[PDB]
Amino acid sequence: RPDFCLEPPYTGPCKARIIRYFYNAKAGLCQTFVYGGCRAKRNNFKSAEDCMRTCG
Amino acid sequence: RPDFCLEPPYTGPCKARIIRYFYNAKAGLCQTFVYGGCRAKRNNFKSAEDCMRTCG
Amino acid sequence: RPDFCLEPPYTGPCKARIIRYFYNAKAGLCQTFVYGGCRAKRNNFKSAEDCMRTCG
Amino acid sequence: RPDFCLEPPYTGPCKARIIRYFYNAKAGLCQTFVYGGCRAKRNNFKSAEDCMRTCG
Amino acid sequence: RPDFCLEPPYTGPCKARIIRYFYNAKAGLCQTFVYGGCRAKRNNFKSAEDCMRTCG
Amino acid sequence: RPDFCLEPPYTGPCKARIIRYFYNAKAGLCQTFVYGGCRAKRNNFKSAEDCMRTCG
Amino acid sequence: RPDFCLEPPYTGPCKARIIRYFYNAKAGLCQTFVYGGCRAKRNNFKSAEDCMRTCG
Amino acid sequence: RPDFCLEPPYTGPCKARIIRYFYNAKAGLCQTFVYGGCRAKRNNFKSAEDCMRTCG
Amino acid sequence: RPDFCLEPPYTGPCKARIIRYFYNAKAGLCQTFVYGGCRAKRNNFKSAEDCMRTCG
Amino acid sequence: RPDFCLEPPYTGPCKARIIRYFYNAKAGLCQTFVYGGCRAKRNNFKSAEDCMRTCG
Repeated sequence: RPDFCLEPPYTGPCKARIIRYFYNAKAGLCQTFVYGGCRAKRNNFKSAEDCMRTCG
Repeated sequence: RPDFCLEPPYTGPCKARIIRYFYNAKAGLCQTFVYGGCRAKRNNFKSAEDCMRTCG
Repeated sequence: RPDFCLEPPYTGPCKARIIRYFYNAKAGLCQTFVYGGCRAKRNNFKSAEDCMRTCG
Repeated sequence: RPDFCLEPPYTGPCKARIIRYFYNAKAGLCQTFVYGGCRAKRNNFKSAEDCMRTCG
Repeated sequence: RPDFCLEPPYTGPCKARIIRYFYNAKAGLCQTFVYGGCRAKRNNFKSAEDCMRTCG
Repeated sequence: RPDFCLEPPYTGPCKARIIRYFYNAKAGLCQTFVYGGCRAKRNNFKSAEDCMRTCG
Repeated sequence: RPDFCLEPPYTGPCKARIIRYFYNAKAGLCQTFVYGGCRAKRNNFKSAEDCMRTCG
Repeated sequence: RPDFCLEPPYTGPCKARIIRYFYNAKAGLCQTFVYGGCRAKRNNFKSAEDCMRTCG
Repeated sequence: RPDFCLEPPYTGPCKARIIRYFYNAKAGLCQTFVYGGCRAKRNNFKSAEDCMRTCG
Repeated sequence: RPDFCLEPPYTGPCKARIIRYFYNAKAGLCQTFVYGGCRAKRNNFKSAEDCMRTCG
């Protein structure tokens, strides 16, 4: 499992309010958080599928 | 019909304005509510189809 | 966890070749399968999010 | 509810494999069916929410 | 065309600003409006094809 | 309305099967047809909204 | 091309902020503008494809 | 406009039948074609806005 | 690669909050940025694939 | 850069023609391949954005 999947989700400094998915290491599944629209870190997925499959 | 299908919709603490679907037991079908983007409860569906079939 | 999440995925008799998601009880996560487009059973989700959240 | 809501789903002659939604009076909910692309009848919805709200 | 197709469009008390279609009986065509995310009335269509097929 | 709104729908030579909208001068509204993927003619719209707005 | 392809883009009175396309008669192509959600005018397309096809 | 915008559209050896846009240098506008799913050449756009902004 | 690929992202003046993609020469890949809705500059892509293929 | 980012794309045994993204290490960016719809390996991304960030 990529180390980056253990990083807290990261909204960044931008205005948008968009759903993205991140791996919650502790709950052990992908959840939703709000993403500003810029300067994404790696635990950030457009698609929940991609999320589970990358950090499952 | 899972228990969670009877809990009221939960916006959550986040500040997004994301349309979602919850099963309305009183009414007997899925309806739209506004989801804040994080900390979702289980009566929350990105897809209306998924909502009617899971809670139908 | 809804009992229906333990049912094998079910393509049905229709022509379409569409991705949908089902809960693989054994692997313990949601995966892709092909859905014919009609006569869905309950372990079938338009959205991977909805899938995890309903059968996680 | 409207009366076209009582018609059976019509795939029509054309060759596309597009998921659409029809009200199924019997089961009392909107379901998926394959629409062929041309010559649709009235019990036929692009959006499941439209179907639940119109024929629900 | 069903009676509700004559109801004026209804935004609702919710906080989203999402595009929906309504049948405008005067002009005799479907048009856009802003729906606020919840408590939609029946003359409210996510898809335009559904609006004109159901009300036009 | 533009004179192109009257010409029949042109599926074209290509092999794809994509739902597109066209103005049905006779029936007075926009209906679906199957576009092939190339050599489109002008009575051909990706969006049903656009079709009614332009040819309605 | 239709005479409506020349009129300026009409954002309108409504509160939404939706990206739409319009024909820029001057620059000779379709550009983006922000539509408000209601009282659209005809130089307004949901699909960029439609815009170039109609006004190009 | 970059040179590749002049390359004719390329379907590829793959088996899908997906709509894409290419700049057609003769006509001087972007148009549709069928891409087969793999080994796209650069004059191949998922979005039309991107095609005309990049090649038009 | 084209030279507009070297420009910095431009949000422009308008108020929408739409994720778009720009090539970031420094990091050597396309990234997200917020586009405002009007007056886009050329290093601006609706689709990430378009961005990677055009400026990759 | 996870190991899986270097495995070749895998269509799988299913018969869908679903566009997806894999990271091409040889080329140094994500490209499209055709995914059969089941039994996906990890170098499979519904979203190009997710692909470039996970394997970039």
